Amino acid sequence: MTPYEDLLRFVLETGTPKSDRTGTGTRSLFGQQMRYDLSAGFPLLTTKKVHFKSVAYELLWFLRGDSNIGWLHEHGVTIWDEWASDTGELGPIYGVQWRSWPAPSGEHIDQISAALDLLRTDPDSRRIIVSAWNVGEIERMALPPCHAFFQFYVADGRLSCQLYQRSADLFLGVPFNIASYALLTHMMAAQAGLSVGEFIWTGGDCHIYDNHVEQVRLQLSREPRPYPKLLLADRDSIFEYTYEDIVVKNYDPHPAIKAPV
Amino acid sequence: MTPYEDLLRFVLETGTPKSDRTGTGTRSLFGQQMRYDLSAGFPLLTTKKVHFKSVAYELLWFLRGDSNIGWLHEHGVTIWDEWASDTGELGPIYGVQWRSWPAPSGEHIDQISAALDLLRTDPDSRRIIVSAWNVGEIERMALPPCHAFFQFYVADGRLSCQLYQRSADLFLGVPFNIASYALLTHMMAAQAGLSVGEFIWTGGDCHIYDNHVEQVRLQLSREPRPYPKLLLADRDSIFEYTYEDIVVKNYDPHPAIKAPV
Ligand SMILES: Cc1nc(=O)c2cc(CN(C)c3ccc(C(=O)N[C@@H](CCC(=O)O)C(=O)O)s3)ccc2[nH]1
Ligand SMILES: Cc1nc(=O)c2cc(CN(C)c3ccc(C(=O)N[C@@H](CCC(=O)O)C(=O)O)s3)ccc2[nH]1
Ligand SMILES: O=c1ccn([C@H]2C[C@H](O)[C@@H](COP(=O)(O)O)O2)c(=O)[nH]1
Ligand SMILES: O=c1ccn([C@H]2C[C@H](O)[C@@H](COP(=O)(O)O)O2)c(=O)[nH]1
Repeated sequence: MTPYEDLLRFVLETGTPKSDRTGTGTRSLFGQQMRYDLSAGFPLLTTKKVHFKSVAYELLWFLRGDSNIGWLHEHGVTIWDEWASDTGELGPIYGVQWRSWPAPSGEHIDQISAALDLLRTDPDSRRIIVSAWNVGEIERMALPPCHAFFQFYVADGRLSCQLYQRSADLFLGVPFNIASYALLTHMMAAQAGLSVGEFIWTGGDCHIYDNHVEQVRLQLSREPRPYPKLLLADRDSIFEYTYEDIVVKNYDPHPAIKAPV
Repeated sequence: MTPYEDLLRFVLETGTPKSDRTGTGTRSLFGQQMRYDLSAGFPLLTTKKVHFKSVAYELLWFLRGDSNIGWLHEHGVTIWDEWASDTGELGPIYGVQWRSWPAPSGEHIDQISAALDLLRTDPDSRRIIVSAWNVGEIERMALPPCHAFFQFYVADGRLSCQLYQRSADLFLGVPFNIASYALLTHMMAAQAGLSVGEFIWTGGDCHIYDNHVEQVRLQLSREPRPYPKLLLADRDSIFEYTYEDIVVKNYDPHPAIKAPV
């Protein structure tokens, strides 16, 4: 099962050429979908070595509800550095919205706690939603959210998660996004007393940048290997997980493929 | 091409039995997709008669930005009456968020105009989004938004739209939802000087209500007929469309199937 490589190949082969905000140029398709059965393995890609350390810390960073790169920086993760101000600020991005979405009333809404609370007390709910798409605050963000909106689902004790990603840099960002949300689903499941089901990735603008074509063709020439296995130490709260509470067992990827400068 | 009936059949056959809010009981799948090529035909189902008039007035009502069933009632449409207050108020639902999302600055954001603007001046944008999922105002709503979040995409002068529908009553709601978004996509296309492309329907919790099983089987037993054609009169503004402007040519459906008591 290689949902990601399948999609990458599909877009490489049938994507429409298309200009963009960065001026780099892309090939693109709209409304494409991936499904991983998380009970079958953790979807950290094996066709190139993915820097999980940065994935994990970025997610922990989101869960803290930080808007400033400082903490990410202290753990050696520089993926957000370009976009920060000189004081480190990114604006009310992902984590700020996840943890403290400002309602007109002056209350800040912790969507992550709310979601977990629903998984525990009313798992059949069709409203277990977290949205980072705060129409009123987009303009103050350094970048509008790419992974914008996500929903949980429970069936026979198993937790599934679907993410709507409006904009999908397939080579660079997407491998991070998949691992991030699979990790999140594990954490949420652990905290809710559920086992993991499916992760469904639904994308809007799914693109390959014109300057990643060689890197992509190389990746598609590689034979996929067994997915690794995710383990988590026990914690009282999702907000108490640390990097050290996470282990990825039997991760055996093909070599890393550097992003073009 | 029958994405709706296929999905309907698929949930009936392989969906998991599942309790719900209304107490009715459902059979359910998570994360299912339908695609329609809008250039091939207007996806008003033919396997049963769909009250398009209700569909069109509802959409015009959203576009007006109304929170009160009034304008709808006056036009012989009753689908929201049951959820309204004594004053006929639904709180800040679809239309209010579409036309006037409250930002923390006090400003009110007309998402419909902002999307149209992007379609006209920056059609390559990957940020052409409209969201009804306003976390801070959900509690004030009669019902949380089902069709929650949608995005536009342009390629080769062709406009596509993807809808994220967090919750979908497959028998009753979804046939309206499909028509409604296909209709809006035509309006946006005309207003931006684009032709129509794909409507992609992405669902969260997709369910058949226990009390709809017999009606579902009837619908599945019928052979589909050609889709009708949408004919939209010229207007210089999306907000100036009227019901009279909206014509459905050659709609030849099987008989209506009433929603059981
Ligand atoms: C065009 C574009 N594509 C992106 O994926 C993107 C991602 C972020 C933040 N983010 C979500 C990122 C996820 C992965 C990144 C990247 O640098 N990947 C290297 C990792 C190098 C390292 O940290 O060891 C790699 O995977 O090759 S950056 C900000 C602007 C963007 N702009
Ligand atoms: C459990 C549930 N299922 C729904 O489909 C639903 C729909 C609305 C509002 N709305 C989005 C509706 C779309 C279609 C409707 C329905 O009654 N249709 C009948 C004809 C009624 C009419 O034409 O006025 C039909 O389709 O057979 S109602 C509010 C709460 C709900 N609650
Ligand atoms: O977590 C992320 C953050 C950014 N991007 C990519 C998608 C786009 O190529 C670009 C964002 O730019 P716009 O879509 O807003 O133009 O970065 C991702 O794929 N995942
Ligand atoms: O345009 C709409 C409005 C409502 N619903 C259905 C979905 C659910 O069955 C119900 C809403 O109930 P909850 O998902 O919030 O429990 O109404 C739709 O299918 N389409």
